[PDB]
Amino acid sequence: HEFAELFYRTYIVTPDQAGFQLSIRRNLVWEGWTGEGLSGEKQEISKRNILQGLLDYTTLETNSTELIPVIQSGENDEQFIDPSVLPAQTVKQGKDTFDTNFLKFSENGEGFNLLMLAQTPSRLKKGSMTFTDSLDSRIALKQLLISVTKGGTTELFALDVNRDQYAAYTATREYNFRLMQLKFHTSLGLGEESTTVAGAESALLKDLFDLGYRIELDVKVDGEMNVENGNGDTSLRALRLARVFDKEGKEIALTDSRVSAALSGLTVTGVGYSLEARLTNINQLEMGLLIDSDVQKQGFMIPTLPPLVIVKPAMVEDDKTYPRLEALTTAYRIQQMRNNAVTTLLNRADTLKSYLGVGVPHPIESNLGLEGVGQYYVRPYYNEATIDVLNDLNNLTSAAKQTDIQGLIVSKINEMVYTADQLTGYTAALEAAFSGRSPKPHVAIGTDMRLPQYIQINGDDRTVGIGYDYTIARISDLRMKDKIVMTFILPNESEPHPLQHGVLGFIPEYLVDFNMIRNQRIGREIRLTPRYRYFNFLPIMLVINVINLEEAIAQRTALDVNETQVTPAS
Amino acid sequence: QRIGREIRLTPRYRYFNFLPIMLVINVINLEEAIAQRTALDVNETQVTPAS
Repeated sequence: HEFAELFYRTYIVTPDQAGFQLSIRRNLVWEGWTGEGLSGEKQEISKRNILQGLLDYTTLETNSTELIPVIQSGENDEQFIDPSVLPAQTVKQGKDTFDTNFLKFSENGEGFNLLMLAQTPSRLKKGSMTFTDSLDSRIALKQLLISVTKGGTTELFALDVNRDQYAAYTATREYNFRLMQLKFHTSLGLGEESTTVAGAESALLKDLFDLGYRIELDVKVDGEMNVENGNGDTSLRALRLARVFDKEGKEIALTDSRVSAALSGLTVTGVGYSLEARLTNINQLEMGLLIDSDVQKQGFMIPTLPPLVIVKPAMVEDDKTYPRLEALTTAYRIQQMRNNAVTTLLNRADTLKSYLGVGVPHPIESNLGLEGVGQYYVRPYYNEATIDVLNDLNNLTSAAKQTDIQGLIVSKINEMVYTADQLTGYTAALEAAFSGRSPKPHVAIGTDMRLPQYIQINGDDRTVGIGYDYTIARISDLRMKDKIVMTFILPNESEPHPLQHGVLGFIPEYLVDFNMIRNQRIGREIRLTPRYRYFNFLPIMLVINVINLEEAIAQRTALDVNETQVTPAS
Repeated sequence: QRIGREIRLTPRYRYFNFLPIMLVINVINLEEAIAQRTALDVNETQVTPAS
């Protein structure tokens, strides 16, 4: 009847083909391939799906030619800061791994070449620079490192000075065709809650911070940069304690007792800085993100099932020992359309329990021990929960107990459907799969024949949620006692999709009628050989277990009181 | 030494910010509340000798 129809769409197949094969397309984004082949290279390790990028936040971001200083120990050390002040931290750029800490201030000696400092080992094998690098339209400080010292201990904090008022290299139109310089001098603050580098809070400013005060620093840094060679320099010029304010934004002089006591023995000294410079390649050399596609072919075969067989002694006719054909058709109808479908549904439930674990989704294109091409479009997701009606019920009058119960159950169903749609990304995958309509996901409700009397009411306008089309399916088998199975389905379209929950393999069969004499006995016989199988595709399912309803409706219970102890025990 | 056609997109875009006021509110532990009972955290008004 209706129940198996709702979950497994019927696909009529002519008897010539014993099965159907399905091919699916997919778009892939991936970094470079190992080594080199002389046609490019196809189908290498570490592929990713693009639609997974709609949910994830860094799978499509790339920086390829950022002019980042690269360390070559023993050749460019004199241009970097000392390694005993800030240890080198490992960074990743493209397919290349290297180390960078900070660039050292230049006062009176030679200026630094930003360009030569950015010779990654990737750029060597592609060839050394002759005209390759041209500095971009912007040069800007990324982060600025200061050092506060009190006694022997010193703690370093880098100021994220990028995207401020006055941290951008503005052009000064003199002495060269293309010359850029820096005019950075303003009052950058140190908040009363701000942390330090490598986590944790400072151990030199707690005395002032607990008083709710925060410090002002006067910084004077100037420099120049050439966008044709990489010639440049930058010098620190001033760094000192300037102003101290209260927690309310009014100035307190530096000579006050508390302020002087807190700031006694404190000095501020600059260490280094980093340049955010991108590389303009008008004659470009990059790999970007390569975009190629694949297909997977998966085959489904339709078996045969044990025959349903009749025999009767036939020299005369009988009608009440064996009635007309209706008996065989009834047996076929029941055996196929109900029991096996329910068995497959429960098996799918247990298998999902096994291969996902409760509440933890998996990325697109994960696992291959699951049936269906559904995993190629939507992130697999399983979740189960139980509801304790006795311990989760609100009541003030007995005349409304049923309303409160249905409210609890409908709220739980709403929440589960909402969070499943949120985590699976079923909706976004839905408009991605089919363009030309923008429908809303459909919710399938399957349960035993006792719950629908507590699910259907009119006190709540919402039953599975706003804009969600839903059908409640009743079933009379014993296996469905106190359980509701939730799954998204396609309500209208018939041919299989990875979004379809399941498709009913179907092959029409006719009966066979003739006399057969085995061991010398004569009697006509009737044959029926079922041809079908249930295939299931969509890897999403939500299941809720409802228990303890009867005593909850039987007994008055549970007004929630929390005597919040203005009685001295907490 | 392999010939193929290539197409590139080189974007030029940034987001600047002007108004220095932002308000952030965070909602946490919603599912337990929607699934669990909650009501009436009353305070006993100290009529039994303790004060």
